[PDB]
Amino acid sequence: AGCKNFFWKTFTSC
Repeated sequence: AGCKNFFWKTFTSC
């Protein structure tokens, strides 16, 4: 549920 790639920095995100 934690860290969701994309919709962040085109990366692992989180």
